[PDB]
Amino acid sequence: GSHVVQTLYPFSSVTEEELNFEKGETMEVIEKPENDPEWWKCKNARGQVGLVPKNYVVVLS
Repeated sequence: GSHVVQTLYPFSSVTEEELNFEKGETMEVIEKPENDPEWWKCKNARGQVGLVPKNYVVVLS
């Protein structure tokens, strides 16, 4: 149904196409690493969605 993502470590991003928000709960990633680059992006309650480092999270679908 809906592919979703979850976080474990409130780690910060670096790349310019990323987003720096206090991660803690679950988010939904639209960009997958199967067709798109190794980076993914999900929307936060911040109104902005950047590229979140999977190395600092765990997907939850």
